[PDB]
Amino acid sequence: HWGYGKHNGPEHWHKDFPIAKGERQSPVDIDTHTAKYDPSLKPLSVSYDQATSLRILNNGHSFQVTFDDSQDKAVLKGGPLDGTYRLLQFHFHWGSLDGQGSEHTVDKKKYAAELHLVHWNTKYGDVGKAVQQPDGLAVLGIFLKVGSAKPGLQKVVDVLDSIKTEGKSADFTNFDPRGLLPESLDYWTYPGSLTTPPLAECVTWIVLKEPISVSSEQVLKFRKLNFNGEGEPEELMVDNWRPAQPLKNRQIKASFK
Ligand SMILES: NS(=O)(=O)c1ccc(-c2cccc(C=O)c2)cc1
Ligand SMILES: [Zn+2]
Repeated sequence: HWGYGKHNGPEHWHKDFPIAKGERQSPVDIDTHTAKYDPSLKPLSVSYDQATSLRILNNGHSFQVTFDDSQDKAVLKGGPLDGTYRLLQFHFHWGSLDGQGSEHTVDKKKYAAELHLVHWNTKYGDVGKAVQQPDGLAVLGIFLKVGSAKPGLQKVVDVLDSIKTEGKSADFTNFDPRGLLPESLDYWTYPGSLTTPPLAECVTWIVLKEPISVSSEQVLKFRKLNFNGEGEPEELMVDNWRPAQPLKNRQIKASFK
């Protein structure tokens, strides 16, 4: 199946998912000097006060924290978005070393990791329907650099030993994703895609300019996860990022001057 290795990695995905070579693929390099400030972008609204986390899961490509999306509890609105988008899950992409791991890049700079908070447009009723629409999903992307620890990440890090291998999950209730956000909500936005198969062109990307800092100990715990299932040859879950794709006929807009 698809993965991040030499024989099943991003350069192979187009064979099973031809949209991999499409017109609005993600991630992209964000050229900060070419992105244009758009004074018409309304303010971004992150309303996570009523979030209900459910489970944490190793899916063989990342780990994810899942939320109750059966009501408007944790929602993203405003910015470039029309309507209301419910938080379904968050997950990360990271590297084998601190100089790579992010999917988006900024003036070709790679960060150590990237957090994706995945939301779907309630006008389509369920996420499966939303993935079939050009404005079905909104992903809030946040860069991670290594320095000081992020206290709001520690509860995640401390349960990873319980989901080491593909297929494992654990209860992960009462987690507050507000603890993963930087101070500023300044952002870049563009129309793109899922960065893992099926690579559907259904995402409004909102990438925050301000990274969060995490400690070396925190990212080291990400790197102890396994791509493999229990009993199979151990292959560390590292470098689970897709590289930047061609921008093609798109403009990246900035919310800030
Ligand atoms: N990495 S990312 O662009 O944030 C991302 C977010 C959500 C998905 C997703 C959504 C729904 C179904 C599936 C798999 O069938 C994948 C896939 C990729
Ligand atoms: Zn992702």
